[PDB]
Amino acid sequence: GSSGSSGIDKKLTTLADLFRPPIDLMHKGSFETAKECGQMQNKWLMINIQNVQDFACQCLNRDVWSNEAVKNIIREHFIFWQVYHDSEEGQRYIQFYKLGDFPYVSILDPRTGQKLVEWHQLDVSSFLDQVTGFLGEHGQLDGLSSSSGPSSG
Repeated sequence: GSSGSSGIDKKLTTLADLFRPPIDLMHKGSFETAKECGQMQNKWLMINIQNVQDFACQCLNRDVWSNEAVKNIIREHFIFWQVYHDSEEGQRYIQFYKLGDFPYVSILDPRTGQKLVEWHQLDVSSFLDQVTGFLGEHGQLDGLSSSSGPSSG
């Protein structure tokens, strides 16, 4: 390793209001960042692919995603990142794991980038069980500790 070029760039929005949806959940339309953040934030990376046809998604988006808990978790615990196949990001992602069916949900590591788990069909009960089990079994990334939320009881 002769030399290592570094280029950090900060990105955020000052102006905000109801007129606009809760971007906090919807991550940027970038792949690099998704994995990147995982490091700094030290959180898991959750990928979500949805074919142009929302016929299959509409099903999950009903209770699966609709679940405020699932969104709050996938946004907090993991990094909410979804992209259509038609788009470029989606096209590539396919070759990555040689995707073919849909929907397609999996948990990748923002540190190593190696598929740890793979699930074809998710559910309100299943999704949670699996996720929760992984969070408690493995645990959030390692690094700096940050106290979130006050103490009760």
